[PDB]
Amino acid sequence: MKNKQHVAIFPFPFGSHLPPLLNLVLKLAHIAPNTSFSFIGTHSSNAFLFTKRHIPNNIRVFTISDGIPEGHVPANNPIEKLDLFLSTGPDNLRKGIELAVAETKQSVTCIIADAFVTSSLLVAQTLNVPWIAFWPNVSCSLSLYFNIDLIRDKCSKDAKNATLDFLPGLSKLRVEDVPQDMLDVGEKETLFSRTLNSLGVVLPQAKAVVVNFFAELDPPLFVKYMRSKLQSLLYVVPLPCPQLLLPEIDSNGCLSWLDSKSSRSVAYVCFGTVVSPPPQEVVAVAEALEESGFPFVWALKESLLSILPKGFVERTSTRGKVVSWVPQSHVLSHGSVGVFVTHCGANSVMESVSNGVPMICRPFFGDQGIAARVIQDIWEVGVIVEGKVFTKNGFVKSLNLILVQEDGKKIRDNALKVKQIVQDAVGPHGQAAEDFNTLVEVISSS
Ligand SMILES: O=c1c(O)c(-c2ccc(O)cc2)oc2cc(O)cc(O)c12
Repeated sequence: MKNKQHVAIFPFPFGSHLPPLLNLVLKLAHIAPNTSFSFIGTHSSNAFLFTKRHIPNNIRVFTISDGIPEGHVPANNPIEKLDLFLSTGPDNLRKGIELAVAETKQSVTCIIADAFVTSSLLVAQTLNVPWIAFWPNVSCSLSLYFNIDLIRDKCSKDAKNATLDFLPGLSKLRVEDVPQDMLDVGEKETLFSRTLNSLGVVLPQAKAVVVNFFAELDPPLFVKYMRSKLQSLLYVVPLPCPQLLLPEIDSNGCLSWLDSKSSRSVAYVCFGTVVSPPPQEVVAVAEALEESGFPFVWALKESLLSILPKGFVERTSTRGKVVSWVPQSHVLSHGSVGVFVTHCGANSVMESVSNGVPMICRPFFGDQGIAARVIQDIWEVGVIVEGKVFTKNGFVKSLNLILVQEDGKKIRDNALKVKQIVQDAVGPHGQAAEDFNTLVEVISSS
């Protein structure tokens, strides 16, 4: 019989959502070389992933609209382009299906989609194929979408530090950690926020939900709770397969620089590429780093150099590196790095915990607040920066706590324990090995 298995894949076609889904598809394509995988992105998302990159023969890339009509210039805010893409609806997605079917000469048998592309469920239902939702965000935030009314009520009535005890396994989460998007009502609501708020109804319709994380690190009650809500909950190890990686020149000599430093002595600072930090916090970060005296590597966008204190880079040049880019995977795996100062983006956190690096957290956006809370109060492998925003005195205190003080020993010890848990999780007997096989059979059975 001719193999006619054909998986269509819809990323959420924006930055941090792209590599984790390609990573998963690469793994699936390698184990099932007789199966077609059709990756459907926008021109900009395809450029982002596939420019420098060779892909296996059974992965083909197709392009659909980004929802930005020619001539339009989106405002400088991180939600507009998301709304515009989501507004293109299932018909834009079906144009992708058409291209994939025409090239492969095979009807689609299964869809894998980033959970945020909820229109792809309608597409799957129209084709009568299974819909597999992919979750590359903070694993724990899944629970929020099944409890929106309780969360809104508590956030409106209760104290800011009140705990969300109604979420099994997640009683450490607080009102103040909740994504603002899920609370906004009226004019503040966006197509993006409305889409996220529909996840409680959308996700149980998925044949399986695939979580890009380590099941062994999530609270067991949370995992049980999610299993009770979904048809199938599968964890696939988020670590990069070799084909995802693109060999890169360490232009700034980060690793060599780190080689000259003592074990667990260096602060690696990176606060993301999606929301601009308030300039006053950028200044605060610089002042604290300089005053702390600790060695540091700060990955900072070029456009922010002009707001750093005059002479800061020059005065710290003998103990710090302020650079536009670092090979973060390699930096976080370097033994010299003793703390990761982070906005708590999901992939950053994944890399930090898998390498045993404790964190100082300043969540800015989305579910970063959930991640920060899990890091501090559940895993206990870090702290939310003293003050909840970067200040010179507060950040200096957090740096000392984690890097040098005996009071930070528990956190340092916990980071090593969590690293060992991850190492055993990605092993041949971890849950994920079985869950990956389960996913493969869903695709082969479709
Ligand atoms: O996980 C999330 C995520 O990735 C993004 C995002 C925003 C802009 C981008 O360009 C790319 C992603 O927003 C979010 C907003 C939330 O309220 C909750 C979340 O969990 C996310």
